[PDB]
Amino acid sequence: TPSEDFVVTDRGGIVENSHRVHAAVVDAKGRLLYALGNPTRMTLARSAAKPAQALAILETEGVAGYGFDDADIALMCASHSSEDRHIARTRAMLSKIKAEEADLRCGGHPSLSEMVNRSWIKQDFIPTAVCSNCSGKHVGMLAGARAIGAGTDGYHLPDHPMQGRVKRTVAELCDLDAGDVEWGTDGCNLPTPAFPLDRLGRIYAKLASAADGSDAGEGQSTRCAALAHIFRAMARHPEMVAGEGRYCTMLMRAFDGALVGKLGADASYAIGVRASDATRQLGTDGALGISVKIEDGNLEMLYAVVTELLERLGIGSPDVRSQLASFHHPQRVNTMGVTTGGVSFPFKLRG
Amino acid sequence: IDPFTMTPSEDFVVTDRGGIVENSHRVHAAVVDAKGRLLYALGNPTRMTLARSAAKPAQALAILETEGVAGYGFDDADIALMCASHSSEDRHIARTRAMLSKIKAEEADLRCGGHPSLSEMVNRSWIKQDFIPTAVCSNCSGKHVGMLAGARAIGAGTDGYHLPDHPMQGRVKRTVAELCDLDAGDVEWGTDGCNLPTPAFPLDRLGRIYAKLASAADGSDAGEGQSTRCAALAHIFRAMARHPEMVAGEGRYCTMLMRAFDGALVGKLGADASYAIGVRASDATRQLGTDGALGISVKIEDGNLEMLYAVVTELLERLGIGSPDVRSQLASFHHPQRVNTMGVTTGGVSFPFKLRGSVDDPRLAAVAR
Ligand SMILES: NC(=O)C[C@H](N)C(=O)O
Ligand SMILES: NC(=O)C[C@H](N)C(=O)O
Repeated sequence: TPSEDFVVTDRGGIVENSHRVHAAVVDAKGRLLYALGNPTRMTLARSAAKPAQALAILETEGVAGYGFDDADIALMCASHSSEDRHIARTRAMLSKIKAEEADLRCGGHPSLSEMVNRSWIKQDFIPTAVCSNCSGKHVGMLAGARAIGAGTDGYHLPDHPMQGRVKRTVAELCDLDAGDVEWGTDGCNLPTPAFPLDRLGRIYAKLASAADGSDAGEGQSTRCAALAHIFRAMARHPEMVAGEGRYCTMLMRAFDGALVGKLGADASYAIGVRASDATRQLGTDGALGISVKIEDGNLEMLYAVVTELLERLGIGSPDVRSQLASFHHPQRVNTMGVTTGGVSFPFKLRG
Repeated sequence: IDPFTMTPSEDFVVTDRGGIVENSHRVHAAVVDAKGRLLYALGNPTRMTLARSAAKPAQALAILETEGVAGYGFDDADIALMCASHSSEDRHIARTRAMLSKIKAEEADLRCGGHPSLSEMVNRSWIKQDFIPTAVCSNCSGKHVGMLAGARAIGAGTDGYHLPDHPMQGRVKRTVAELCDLDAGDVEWGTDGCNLPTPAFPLDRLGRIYAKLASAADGSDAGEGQSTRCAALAHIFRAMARHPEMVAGEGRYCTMLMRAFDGALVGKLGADASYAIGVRASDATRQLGTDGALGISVKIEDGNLEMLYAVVTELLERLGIGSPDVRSQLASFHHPQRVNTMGVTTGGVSFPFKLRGSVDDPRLAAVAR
């Protein structure tokens, strides 16, 4: 039943590569509104799960006492580029909980920004724990472990109360039983979840619906309040969520609060869209969630597809979306500056 | 699922994290004999495919068959560079300059452009020095010098040697079609990263080209009288196998593969994850059911290079080509490391594809896809 939905690159009209696309567009309750490919594909959310992990952090008893601010929370939600400012905020968050880099249980890695990495290579810099793109999430989990008086040495271990909280919080936001979320080990060495792709879109529709309810002044549950805070923090500090030149940062800056978006490693993407004229035209009375997976893991194709999807869905104005033109139709020019090909989207959204 | 209803559309290489599927990649492959007969396949063995740099031995043949080129005294290592996607190591740049000197041309005459090195270790050196690579650094620089050489030798004029209407490119186009045994209209052309025309043709015909390279080396080694074309194909095989480090560079798959096999085959990468291998006749080829040389071609549909090298190494194991000792020099490519930032292995690579050729119910259709 799932369609054969591809993004296709060409050289002079000749097919070069093709990439299978899965996508789910869901309403605030998770009802499926549109799809590409298999919208329930079992999928490792990777960093796209970080807002749910941030919720588990913020709901931990005592964490409020550390005084994390909106930018700090954004870093919790981040796959950052390890820019100097991300490292500086990581250290500033460590000081708030009276911890040090040696307490982190994540490891360093080449930067997610090629430009940052080239700067590191030029200076013989070896990245350390504090440079991890997940460093904000790890400081938050350290904070939560310290807050309830758990040991900090193994805050990252599955049998630690902090991961118990994380596991529970992910299943709850997905509206799934414990047994329907699978877990492996992330690149930062935390447990990391897999669940049907549509449930990733459900998380982000719940983020945006919470922001909507907070804007509207309602008897919001504390959990919705915290989801609303996470949404506001990501959209207020999108540079913390990724970095200069990064899709997530340029996307959220372009939309100036109308949505949040977040990358997952190996080419997953999630967007939470606040209710707008666009969502209403799409047939829902509330917020909307979008989740996308490129089957083979290609990031360049992910960003192209996501921006094409936003265009198909009518989300944003043409002028707003044109800020992402370089991601939507990636450059295909050779060493002599000649255009050799392009990218095409032969898929069709099914309602 | 069902082992008795498996299909080419299910030929995948798959990565996992703790057994949970991360990515999956469709595989296409063709294994052919020296006449192009299809012996084994994965996916769609006739997929229209841009050969990219895997066409370079065909381009090198067109260069070497250009009347007058023999006078320049290009040697075996020069020819291997014409066949190369090199790493832009200093020796590759130096040999490019040496070849330019042999034809009395200049770097300014190259019509290819620089790019980040194909080797991460070379590229790191460049980054430290803020070096901007130039034409002479192109991974295709040996091919371009050969094309310049051919243009000069025939009196054609060098300024547009890379353009489709230039005789050197007419010669390339004719030569590719001839080696593929295709009519001109069954080969399509686009423009490569190095700014030359680049061919696309059915994937099996890429294996056919390399089958012919290996077949020519067999005839040469055995002392058979050969056509000028077969003699030239045998020289190209010889050059690549004797100077595999010119064809790629240190740490590169093609180099390690050809060193490991020590003359038994040649192999060559094409950009966006194609691979071609020409295998001299051997006990292994005979057990696979042919009395001559063999060619192999592989394309990963989505273009992932790491998956290409794993698949190609798995395919050699499945074909019984090599020894476990020979192929174990390629172990790092065969099963790519999946180690996280804290030294913990998180997953791995698996090969749920099924070679077809020689078993199933006649009622199982093998729809190439
Ligand atoms: N951006 C990412 O998905 C990072 C991922 N959570 C990792 O640690 O590997
Ligand atoms: N390896 C490759 O295919 C290189 C390709 N011929 C290019 O133009 O760069």
